Amino acid sequence: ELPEDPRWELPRDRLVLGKPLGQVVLAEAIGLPNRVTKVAVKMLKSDATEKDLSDLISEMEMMKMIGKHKNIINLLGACTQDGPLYVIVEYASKGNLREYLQARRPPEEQLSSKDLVSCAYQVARGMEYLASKKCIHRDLAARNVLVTEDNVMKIADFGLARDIHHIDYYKKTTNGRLPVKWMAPEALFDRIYTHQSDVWSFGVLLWEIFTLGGSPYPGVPVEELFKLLKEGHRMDKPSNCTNELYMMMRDCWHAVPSQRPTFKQLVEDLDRIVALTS
Amino acid sequence: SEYELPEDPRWELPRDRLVLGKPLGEGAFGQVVLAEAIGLPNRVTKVAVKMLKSDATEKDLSDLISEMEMMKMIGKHKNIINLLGACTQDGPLYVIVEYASKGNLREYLQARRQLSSKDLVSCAYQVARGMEYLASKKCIHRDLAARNVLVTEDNVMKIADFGLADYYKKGRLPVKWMAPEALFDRIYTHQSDVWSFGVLLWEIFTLGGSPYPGVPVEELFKLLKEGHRMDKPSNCTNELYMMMRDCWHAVPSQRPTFKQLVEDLDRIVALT
Repeated sequence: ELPEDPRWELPRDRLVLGKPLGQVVLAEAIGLPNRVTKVAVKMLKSDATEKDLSDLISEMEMMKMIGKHKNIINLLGACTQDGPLYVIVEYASKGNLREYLQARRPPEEQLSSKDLVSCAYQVARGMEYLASKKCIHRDLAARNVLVTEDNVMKIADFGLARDIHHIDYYKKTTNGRLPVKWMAPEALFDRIYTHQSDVWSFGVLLWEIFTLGGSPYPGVPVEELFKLLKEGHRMDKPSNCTNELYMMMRDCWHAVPSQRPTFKQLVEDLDRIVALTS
Repeated sequence: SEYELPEDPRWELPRDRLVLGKPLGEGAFGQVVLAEAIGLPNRVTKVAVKMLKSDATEKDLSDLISEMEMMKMIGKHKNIINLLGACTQDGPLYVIVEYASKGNLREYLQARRQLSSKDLVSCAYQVARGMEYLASKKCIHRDLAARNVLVTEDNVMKIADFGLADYYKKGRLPVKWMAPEALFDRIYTHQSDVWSFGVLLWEIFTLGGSPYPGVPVEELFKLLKEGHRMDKPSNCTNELYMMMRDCWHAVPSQRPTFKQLVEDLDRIVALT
């Protein structure tokens, strides 16, 4: 059924499947000849539909088109013949960014201010590459940034298939948060997604970094969030965050999409700030 | 109180010695107007006059009288709105209190978003002192918030509505200042006031910030149960934040007393 692609195919016997990561399982790839590499393997569930199959294929195809970058979860290979489709991608042993930040809050080693700004920089770089490749994430948040054993930030789920005109606004994340809290007003209210709306989301992610995994608008339900947005509300400055970095967040949250900085600009600014950060 | 109220020579002021002025505020069935009092002996003092609205009932009268009497029992203090007199005979009851030209603390703070770090800590010290006094006088405020702290022309903080006789009545929600036991176990104590003071401290350091914006009552209840605490404001020392966190201790007996808070705030103001 699936078309062969010599560019990415890995023999099934080269993939030693292991512990479920989240369907995604950790595995060891032999070769990719006598070396194993820990990798993450994406596959469908037993009750997956043909639509589910198509979405997994689309994501893999999208990853192929987009190409590689140090700050995104990269495609490593695939098992598409005679068996379940396996989409092999990079493994991030330290989990998502939200978790990573929370685990390092003071009463695991505390992150320095430079560490925090560097985290933001890497994310902005991953996004800068994605935007250059014509990709709009649509759900940029710390939950969607994974951290490798070497502390490299990698944007995940950038090629995910999603029907925006079918998003359940009242649906929560696994951690119990509302994804609508990362959406630009034009994406939320008008269903218009752009690189500009991704920048707004990046502003929220910046906030998450400086609050060390903080939850935006705690206790605020969908309906109330709509009202806050309509009224032009902006979250307060996290303590232990410079006015400069807060200004950046506020610029990312400009009501006018055309007035927000681009990821290219953000990368340059963050590059500047990191170097100047203690 | 239908035909005449009891007389108290000690506080009575002749109506001719009081010229009513512009209204300062309307409430449920109460009205407050600015006025000029003469000889509280030929000098005029700008004062605030609390009276009933034309639609008030006997119960409302009882409530205004109970408040005046409480003010009498409590006595005077620099950081509370003090009773200056009353017109109880031959006409509407007027409870004359100190006037605070700079409005409530919330508005005072926002209008100056310019106070120094010492000014902000000083504000908290003054409020805690007013409260330490009220607490020494057995008075439990039950709604201590920046909105209930008035500021005089000389920038003196004065606790208001401490003698006053629906979780969804706002456009902020007062339940957001309530201690858990007071909100859940309807238990009001001097320590529940301490929790409220912590939220007031937060208001001071955010310069009139709105606690829990967009958070409805039901959601607050959930946040409270989860042990959720508001984040440390920017431009707030970890010490002052720990004080807030202290005031927000789940066990009321573990929260500091206003006497402690006054001592600490006295110390911090100096080191600021």
